[PDB]
This record gives sequence, C-alpha cells and structure tokens, in this order.
Amino acid sequence: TKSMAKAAGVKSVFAVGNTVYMTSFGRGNDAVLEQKIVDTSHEPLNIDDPAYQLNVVTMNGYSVTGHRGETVSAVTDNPLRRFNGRKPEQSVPTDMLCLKPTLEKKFFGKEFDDNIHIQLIYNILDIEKILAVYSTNAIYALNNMDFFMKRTTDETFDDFEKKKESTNSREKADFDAFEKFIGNYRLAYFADAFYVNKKAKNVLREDKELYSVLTLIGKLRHWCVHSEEGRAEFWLYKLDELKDDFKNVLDVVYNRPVEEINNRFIENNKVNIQILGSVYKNTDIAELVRSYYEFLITKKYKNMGFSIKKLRESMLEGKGYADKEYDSVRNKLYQMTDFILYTGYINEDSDRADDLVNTLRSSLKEDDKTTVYCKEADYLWKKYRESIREVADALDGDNIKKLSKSNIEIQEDKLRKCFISYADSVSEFTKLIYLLTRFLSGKEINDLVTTLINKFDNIRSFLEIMDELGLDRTFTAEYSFFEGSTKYLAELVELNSFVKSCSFDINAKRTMYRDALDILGIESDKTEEDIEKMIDNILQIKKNNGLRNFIASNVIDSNRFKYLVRYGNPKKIRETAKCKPAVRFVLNEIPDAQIERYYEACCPCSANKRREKLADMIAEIKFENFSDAGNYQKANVTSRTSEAEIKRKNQAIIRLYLTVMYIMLKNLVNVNARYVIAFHCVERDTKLYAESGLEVGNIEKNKTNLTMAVMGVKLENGIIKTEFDKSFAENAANRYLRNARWYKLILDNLKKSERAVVNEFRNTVCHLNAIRNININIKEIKEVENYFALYHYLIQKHLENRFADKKVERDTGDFISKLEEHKTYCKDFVKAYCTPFGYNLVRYKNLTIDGLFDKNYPGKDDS
RNA sequence: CACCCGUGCAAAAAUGCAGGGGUCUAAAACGACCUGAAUAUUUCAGAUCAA
Ligand SMILES: [Mg+2]
Repeated sequence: TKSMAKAAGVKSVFAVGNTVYMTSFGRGNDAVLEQKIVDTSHEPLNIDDPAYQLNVVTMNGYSVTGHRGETVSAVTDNPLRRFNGRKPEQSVPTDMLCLKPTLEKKFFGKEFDDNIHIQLIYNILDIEKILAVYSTNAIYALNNMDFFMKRTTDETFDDFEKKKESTNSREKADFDAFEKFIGNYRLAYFADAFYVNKKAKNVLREDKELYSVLTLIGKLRHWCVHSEEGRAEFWLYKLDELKDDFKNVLDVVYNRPVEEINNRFIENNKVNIQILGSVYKNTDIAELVRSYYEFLITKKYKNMGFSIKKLRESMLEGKGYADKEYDSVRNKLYQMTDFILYTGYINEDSDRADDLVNTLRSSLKEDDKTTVYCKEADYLWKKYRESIREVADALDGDNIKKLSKSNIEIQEDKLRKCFISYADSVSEFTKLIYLLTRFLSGKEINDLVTTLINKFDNIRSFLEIMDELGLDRTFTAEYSFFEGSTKYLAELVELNSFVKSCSFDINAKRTMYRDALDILGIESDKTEEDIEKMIDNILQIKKNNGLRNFIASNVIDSNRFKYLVRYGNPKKIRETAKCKPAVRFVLNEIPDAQIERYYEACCPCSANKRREKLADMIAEIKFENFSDAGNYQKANVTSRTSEAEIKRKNQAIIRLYLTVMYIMLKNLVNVNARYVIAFHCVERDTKLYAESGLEVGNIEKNKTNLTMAVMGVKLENGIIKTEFDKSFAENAANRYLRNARWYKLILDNLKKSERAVVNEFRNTVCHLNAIRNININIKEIKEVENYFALYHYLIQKHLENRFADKKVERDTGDFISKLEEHKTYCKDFVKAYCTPFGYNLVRYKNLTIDGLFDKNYPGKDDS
C-alpha cells in the first residue's frame, strides 16, 4: 500500500540543470544529502553513515536498497524524463497548472531552472489556504447574532469615533452598528478576548480595544480571501508596521495564560512532583521539575519520532487498571507513566528509540507497525512495573489530601530558564493567530497550528539545502518574512502548549439560562411572561439552587453547547432535531458498543431497535422533564440510590441530545470549509494567469470567466455559440485540460449554468447563510445517506427560496423541479454551479462526486 | 477502489502487468493531528455561577 522508496530512506529527488540530486531522511523533517547523478555517473555524498546504496542506475530509473531497520530494495524515477517518454528528452518539469515561472518571478525575483523553489511555494500557498478557512468560521460566530467586511487597520478608534457625530448616512450607521455589537450578551462566550478580571470581578474591556480586536481579524479575512492588488497584499507579512493600538491588545491577551501557568507552577502541580520524588529517590528534585515542566507544558514527548500512548495502551491493556475504581485517578496515572517512558528514552534507552524510528519508517503495512509497538511494550512492562504500582497505590484518595496540604520549598533556578517567553519577545504573527483561536472550537485549533508547524518546517528544510548547493535563496524585499522561518517555527511550538490548556470561564449570567432551556425544549403554550418566571424560580429571585447547578453543569459547561451557540442559534437547533432521518443518520454512524452504553442508562433488544428509541426520545425533550432536579442534584452519581439512578438517567439524555447535534453542525461547516478554499483559489489563480499574458477579465460579475479563458472559449450574447473541437483542448492553457474528455464534459455542464446563481453560491458558502438558516432549508427530505447529500440539499433549497419570484432558464427550472419531486439533492445540479473551478480537474471531481469527496468515506467514480 | 507521469508487453489508440509522485486534491514517510462519538496548568462528587 505504501511507497517502497520512502521505506528505503528516500526522501526526495531534485533536478538542477542537467544534474540530478537526491536526499534522505534525517532527524524529523531534516534533509540529508545523498548521491548526485549526471547521466549514469553517481558521486556518493555523506560517506559516513549512508541510509541506502543505489545498486543499478540508468537514464529512466534509479534502483536503491536501504541499510536501516528492515532492509528494503526499491526503484525510483527520473524527473527530467517527465512528460518525455514516448514522443528535449531531458528538461525540468513544470506544474500541472503551467504556472511555475510566475510564482518564482513573484516571491523570488527571477526564473530558475530548478524544481526546488516550486516545492517551497506550494507550502506558502497552503497556509493562506488554511488561514482563509478559519478566518471565515471566526467572523461567522460574530456575525450570526457589511460592518465586518470593509475593515482595516488604518482606522484607529480615535478616527472611528468621529463617525458618531457624522451627518452622513453610512458613517452614522457604521458607528451605530458598533454600539449594537458591544451591547450584546453573546460576547460572554468569547470571554478570553473580550473580558478581563477586575472588590474584584470579571467585566468587559475598554471600548477602544474591542474595536482593535475584531478590526484585526476582520482584515485577515478580507486579505486571505482576496488578491489585494496594491501595497496591502503584504499585510500579514509586514506586521511590524502596525499602530500601537493593535500591538498592545495582542500583548495583553497573549500574557494572561503564561502568568496563570508559570507565576506559580509548583503549588498547583504540587501533587505529581511529590509522587515522583518517591520513585526517583536518587535524582535531585530541582532538575526533575525542569523535566516535568518541559514534558507537560512544552510537550516534548510529542516530537520524539514515535507515539508514547500507543506503547502505553499496549503495555497496561489487561493489567487491571481499567476498572471503575480507577476513574478519577486515571489521568493522574497516565501523566506519570508517559513521563517514566520519556525520561527512559531521553538518556539511557536512546539507542532503543532510534531503532524504533528507523523500523517504523521501513514498514509497508500497518500490521507491521502495530506489532513493533506490541513488541517493545512487554519489555517496558517487565521493566517499569513496581514504579507503576508504586504510583497507583499512592493516588488512593486520602493520600492526596496530605500531599495537597504540605509545605515544600524548591529552587526555581533551573526552571526559570525553561519558561515560556512573554509577548515582548515573540512576534506579531504568532500573537495574531492566538487571538484568532479564541473564536474557534477545539478540533479546529489543532488542525490550524499543527498544519502550520509542518509547513514552516517544510519551508525550513529546503532553505538549508539550497545553501549547501549555492543557489539564490534570497526572497524579494517584500517577502523577507520567511528568512526567519526558523524563528516563527519554534514560537508556534510553544503556542501548541497552552492554546488548548487554559480557558477562562465566566460565572454564568441569566441570559445563558434562557438559551439553555430553548435549546433543550420549551412547551408550546408558554408565553414570554411565563418563561421569565420559570428562570425566576431557578435563580430564586432560604434558597435552594440545586436546579441552577444542573442547568449549568450538564449544559453550559459542556464543550458541545459552547459550540452550538457560536455557530448556531439555539431555537433553530431544537426545531432542527425534529428531522428524524438526519438525526437517525447520526445514530447509525455510531458503533453499537456506544449505543448499548447510552441505552442501558437511559432505558431504566437489538441495535436498530435501541437506535429508534433514542431517536424519538430526542424528538420529545423538554426543560419541564428536568424541573424536578432540585431533589437529586446533591446525590452522588456513583452511589446506589433512586436519586442517583434518576440523575444519571437525566444526564445522559442531555449528553446525547447535544452530542448528536454537535456532529451534524460540525460536519456541515467542515464541508463548507472546503468550498471557501475553492473560491480562494479562484481569486488566487486569476491574478496569476492574468500576469502571465493571458486575458481573463473581471470575475466578481462572473465566476466562470477564468475556466473559459483557460479553454479559449467565450460567450457572445449571454451564452456560448462555440462548439466542441480538439484544436482547443491541445491548445489549452494548463496540463489538466489538454485531455479531450474532461474538456468536453465541463463544456456541457458550463453551457447550462447561469451567472446569477453562481454569484449567490459564493455568498452562501463564504458567509455561511445556508446553515445560518438551517431549519428553514431542511424542512423535508426522505433520507440521508451522507453529509455530502445533506449540505447539497440545503444550499439548493436556499436557492429555491431565493429564486422563487425571479427569471430562470429551462436548465435551472428542470433541476429545481427535480428537487421537489425527489426530496433530495440533484446530482446534475451540483456540477452546474460548481463549474467555476474546472481549470483544476481533480478538485472539480472530488467536490462534485460522492466517494471522491472525503478520504475516510470512499466510493466509486461516475464513468 | 480518483488525477497525472515513466517503464515492459498486446496494440494503433486505447487496453492488461509492475511501480513512482512534497513539484496532483483537505492529502509525501515517522510523528503530531483529523475521521471520533474520547476536555486537561487543577483527583472526583457536592457547594460556589445576576444583581
Ligand atoms: Mg501540496
């Protein structure tokens, strides 16, 4: 399944002039040089400790055999022969868009006869892609509830507040909209950016810097998503030119987590440090703290080259720590067991690790990789056994009371040089994305930073290569941001420590308790006068608050609820849970082992029988079922009573209602996140082809103005009077549409599109108006087979409700008509408005055709 | 079981075999991370969360 070349230690194969070079795997993403090649003449490089020897060489292929771990012998192809097999016969390749020179011409100053510079640039374009996604999901959480879109840094608050007294209609409404923003309750969900702790309490920031926050991410969107022809295209890459109003707020928010961690570190982590001093009698306590700091905070147990937990999961599988006795003590155990291994492999077992890394690289099946983890595990279990049970028997409740109530004094002399830098040292770029992440979910943060560290590390490893070979590495004066890529990399690794750890929660307000019951269900006949009394009994205007805690612990403190209110609007959500099919599609994707865990709690005999009873249990759910919570809140969930058995029964139902509906809204906005990428790349590629001598035109009026110019076709009077021919395909403007089949099919689809529906298709995906109004659009559908179908029903029904009183054509009305007969998405209508990116073909196919969309749920092509 | 490319065979414009691709997609290898229903600087529960 996996490539034999990269198991033998081959990393890449570069082309320079007539010469050909070759690389190999080093430390992580470091690049080690190996044999160069000139027409069957190979000079070896790195004579000391080579990874693989090439045994046979020729013009069209390079054989190899590896020296590390599992010996693998493989084959490798020549770049210079690419596109030259059966037809000058040796020349550098070019990208499938035929756009290599203009990119080299822009970042760097000149064209090169290499392929090393272009592998670099396609990683720079991949961070603007990922930055173009999450900046859009951020603004939507603010915009959900024109102001946000036209927004820049040259308008400081002293200049913006002048528009209060303005006589103009726009400037007056622009400011009056700002006051309507800060005068909203929903900012409590964004407390990390909008609140500060200061008798003492937690309140909003000064009104000056709230503007500075949203102004700063508001241009991030308008920059990433657009081309920005002018001198503002270098905004993100020139952040040292900002006003002082923006730099200061970044420092204020970047320094509040570190001061929560490293101000007092010994006292809140006082338990684990004591429980370790017991096993490592011989070690000096001061350096142990240094290790436990850089283990826990900096996560240096996640850059080792292998996975510590997969070893952990295999060694203590059936050793008796999976009981319910070890539930609260569990994370205390895994934090330490992962440390005992980390200090093992760092100092004494360093050689046993390098063997593991060079083994997993040279593994061609997953059954091999899974075995070696289980091989090394039994060695670890017989070695680290008494130290483990010496930990578990120390975590027995009462012992933690004594260890938390105890006096200790330890020198921070060693530790204070491993601390995290404050905001005064790090750059504005790393501080910017931190601010951004505080408008996002959990799984979205990791995908952002984890993607960026790889793309900078990949950018690094090419720059050192081109130093070793004597090439022009100097960026142009405007893209000098990347010459310090070694710096911005490490800043992001520090950021991956505490971006996910610290979250500052607010004491719940009244309005949250209304959103908590609206999402959960309110009876029909109840009026506005009555619901404000329902919570008046919750908040007790003797005082019993057992119900206030139920609605705060099981609902508000859930990471699920914190997501649904950001991207949703809670009353739209309960109205959406009345779609039994979609709700049932989310249940039958869950394993039956989870279902039998939920069911046995919520019931007091097959899978699909249980799965129906959980559906209709969701469709009937109300706050009034939980108004009796004052009686059983105080009960402990683990005891054996009636209140406890009732309590967990009432808990899991909420945990199921929210968990199910977290998944639906998550997959749909992630599916939405792949089309914003597509319209980014359309305005990206348009300026590039236009610079290459081609003539496209304007695109904000017609999004199909590019892919026609790629073909060489046009419309004369609103439509295409040109027919199919092969002179166009062979004479296309990129390597994709040189083929005559997909040239033809896109032309067929493209002649039945229209200009108006496409320009609306952008404003529906880039603004997320499709799931902003989800219940209106998802009223009735027969079935749900995948999240691709569902999203493509909504965005079609959003266009029916938009094009209901307007002019349309025969092709559009025939598609909308097939949307009413069959209550689902018209497959031939997906690929009409999804035409504007046909100049890229494998993108067009993956987004228009199920089975090719998601790499985890594969299918079949159309043919 | 998607796209492109090199090779060997049968061909005569395209098909079988065996492989490669960071320069093809959300998408190179280990790893991190996601799919995922499974939060982590803090043992749990309870209590403390709008006047
Ligand atoms: Mg790529």
